[PDB]
Amino acid sequence: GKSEIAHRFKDLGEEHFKGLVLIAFSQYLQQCPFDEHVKLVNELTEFAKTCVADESHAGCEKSLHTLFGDELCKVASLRETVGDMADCCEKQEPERNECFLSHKDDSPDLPKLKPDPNTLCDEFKADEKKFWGKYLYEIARRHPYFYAPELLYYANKYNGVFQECCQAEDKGACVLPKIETMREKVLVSSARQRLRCASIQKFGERALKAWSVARLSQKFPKAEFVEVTKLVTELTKVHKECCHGDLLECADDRADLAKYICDNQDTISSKLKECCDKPLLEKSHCIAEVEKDAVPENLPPLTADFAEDKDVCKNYQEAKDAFIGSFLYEYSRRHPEYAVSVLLRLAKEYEATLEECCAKDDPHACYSTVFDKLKHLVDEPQNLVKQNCDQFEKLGEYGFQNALVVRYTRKVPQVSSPTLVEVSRSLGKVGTRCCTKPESERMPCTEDYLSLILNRLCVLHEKTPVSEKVTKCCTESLVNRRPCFSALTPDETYVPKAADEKLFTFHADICTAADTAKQIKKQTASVELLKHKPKATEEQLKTVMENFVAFVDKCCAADDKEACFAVEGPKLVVSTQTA
Repeated sequence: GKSEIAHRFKDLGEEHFKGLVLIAFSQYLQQCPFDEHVKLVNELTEFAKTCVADESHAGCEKSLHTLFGDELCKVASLRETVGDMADCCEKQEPERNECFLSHKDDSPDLPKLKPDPNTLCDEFKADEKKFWGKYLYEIARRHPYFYAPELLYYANKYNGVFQECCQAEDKGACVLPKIETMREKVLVSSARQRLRCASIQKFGERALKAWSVARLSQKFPKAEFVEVTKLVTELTKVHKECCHGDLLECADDRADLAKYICDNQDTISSKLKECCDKPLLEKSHCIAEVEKDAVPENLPPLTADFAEDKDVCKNYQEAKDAFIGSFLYEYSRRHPEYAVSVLLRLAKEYEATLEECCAKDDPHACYSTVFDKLKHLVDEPQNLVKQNCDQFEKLGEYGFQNALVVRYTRKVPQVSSPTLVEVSRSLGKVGTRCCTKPESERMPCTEDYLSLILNRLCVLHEKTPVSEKVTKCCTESLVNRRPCFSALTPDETYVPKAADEKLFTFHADICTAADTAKQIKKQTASVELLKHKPKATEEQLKTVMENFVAFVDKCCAADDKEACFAVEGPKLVVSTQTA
């Protein structure tokens, strides 16, 4: 309408508006205290209500970015506190939002929130709205690129948990297992949305548009290309809006897309009956995780249109992106077992083949073989998953994680020891997730989770570029990232770190930590060992690692740090003896 704040408030409703505004403020101004934020959401919400009352209340006409910008800037200590974002207050309307958005911290040094069952449950009975707000503020401040509409679903789910478990005598019993499941789901959606955001910022809307085509074409295999093009344009709008920090418009357009899908359900998928009889936020979430419908029976062979047809060249030249769009759609619909990443890589490779062949004379010769050429791209991933998965069966999660740490520290030896231990740990957890699965679904889960883990590596490394090899793999292409990292060979030009007792000296306290924490400490030492000696043999690293479990077991077993000092040093002295 005339006033966008009015339009958005009538469409979203006070409750969702207030939450979405808090999620926005919390995501941009990530360090400020919760109560300061609530004071601001309140004022903007009052302004919103004032607009819907009279659509001329001096200022109602401004853009949503002028309004949010203005309020954000009036936060004194934007310079003191969150810091150089205060520089950005100076600028005018387009530049203002862009600089603020650039000042999003993906690894904010904010506390890890330990849940306290009873305290939390009392905080709920006090005021439920505040409790819902604190959940939002907390997850948004720690994951600055979260899908605003989904954070709202997750918060409704958190309120539901406390509804059930607070009335229960044993609070932690109920709360702790349920909250931990939800935290895992929340962390995966953050990573997934950070991948969509990184795709739009670095690789273009073409890349988000093409991942959408694949995702949507796999899941909705009956949809004709017309409808998938419709959905992809509307879904890409939503992702582009959430990634740019236009959270109010993200939610309105996501809601509108779900209304659409549910209304046009006969054409889109037979599995959407259950999802579309639910309430607003749960409908949109249920639609995103829906069962891939059945591949329509008697679909042509893919060779027909994209290889054997004689006029392939004409068609591609006529309308490049529609043709390469149709390849992704037709291929993704026929192969629901491939991962989206592999499908996108197969389409990139078809684009390449077509360019080469389409310039050269006798293009039909060139292009008929395109499918045999593309078999390679499907096979390499399948061989990786078999090989790695075989290794996880032999070693267990911690054994697998440890051997992953040795592989990737040999490869990209310059990445911070804390980030090497985080990616290695997350990659070994892809053994638990993905390697006990039906063969059909193994490739989707592995390649999809690997992409999220590798995008985290890439995001964390962009902050402090240290390894040239990582920068090359993360900047080249989004789809070719996992293939690029698996192709990286042990670096024969890394000048070792240096013998340093400080990193390898294990003090007691290991014998008392949380087990997850004990694992990380011990894995952190593996990375430092590999950096002092890049040129070790596995046989030697076996000798060293068996000896270290001796020191931890022997020491912890016994009576003190005393031993954890007398004998540490000897192990250092034996490790050094060889490795």
